Amino acid sequence: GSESRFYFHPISDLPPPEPYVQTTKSYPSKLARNESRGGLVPRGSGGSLFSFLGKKCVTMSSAVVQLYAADRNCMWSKKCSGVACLVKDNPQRSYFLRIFDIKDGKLLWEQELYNNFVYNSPRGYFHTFAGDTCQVALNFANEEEAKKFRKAVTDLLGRRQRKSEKRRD
Repeated sequence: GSESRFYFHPISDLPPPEPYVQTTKSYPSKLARNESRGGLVPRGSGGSLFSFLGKKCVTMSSAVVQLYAADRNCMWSKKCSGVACLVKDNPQRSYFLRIFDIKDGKLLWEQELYNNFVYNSPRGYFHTFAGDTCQVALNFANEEEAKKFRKAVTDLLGRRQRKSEKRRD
C-alpha cells in the first residue's frame, strides 16, 4: 500500500544498473559565485554579480525512500533506508540531496546537485540518479511522492531558484 504496509521489494523487479556513461558534470557549489574564465585565445567570461547569496538551507521536498547505490557496472546495493530530503542550500547557492536513515536519523548520505541535471525515471517504484561516475538510485513504494521531489529537483534547477517551497502537498 502507500502507508502502514508499503513495500520496497523486490530488487529483482527493479531495472538493472549501468555504469555512468555521461560525462561527469560540474558542481555549481564549488564555485558558488564564480565561473571558469578563459585565458588569451579561448576567453569565456560570464561574471554576473549575484547580489548577496544565501540565507539558509531550505528543505524543498521529503519522501520515504530506500537508497541504492550501484557497484561498478551492474549491482544495486542497499546502503540506507529511510526518508529523503531535497534541500536548497542558498549559502552555497547549490542544492543538496540527503538521505536519512529511518532507524537512526543520522543522515549519512548526501549528493550535491549539479547545474545541469536531468532526472532519470524508469518508474517502477524506482528512480535512477546520477553521481560523479557512479550510479545511485531511489526506491520507494510511492511514485506519486517520488514524482514530486523528482520533478521539483529537475524543474527548479531549470527555472533557477524562484521557489523555497519547504514541503509538497
